[PDB]
Amino acid sequence: NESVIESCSNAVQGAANDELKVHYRANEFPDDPVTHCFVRCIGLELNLYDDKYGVDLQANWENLGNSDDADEEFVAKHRACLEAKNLETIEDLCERAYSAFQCLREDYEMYQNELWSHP
Ligand SMILES: [N+]
Ligand SMILES: [N+]
Ligand SMILES: [N+]
Repeated sequence: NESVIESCSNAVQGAANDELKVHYRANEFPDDPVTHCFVRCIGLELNLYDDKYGVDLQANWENLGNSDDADEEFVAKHRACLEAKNLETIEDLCERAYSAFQCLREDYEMYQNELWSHP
C-alpha cells in the first residue's frame, strides 16, 4: 500500500528516489541493492516475510487476493522454490529477501495482470 511504500522508502538508504519509486508503485522491482533492501522492508512491514522464518506462504496467498487456506500445490511449489535458493547461506539480508521473493514473482504478476517456508 501507499503507506508502506513511503515508509520503506525512508527506512532504506537510497530508496527515497523518484525513479525507483515510479517502479515500486508500478510493482516493478529491479535487481539492484537499494531495491533489494526496499523489497525486504515491504515484506517485513506487511508481515509477508521474516529474516529467520522466511516467506509466510499463507500471508502471501492472502495478499494474492484470496481469503481461504492456501492451495496445497501453492504451498508445496513455493516451499520447494525457496529451499532450492539456499536462503540461509545468503549473507546479505536484503539480497536474501529479494531472492526469496523471486519465487513468488510469477504469482504476483498473474494477480497484477501462518505457513512459514522456513519453520
Ligand atoms: N530492509
Ligand atoms: N489444496
Ligand atoms: N532456503
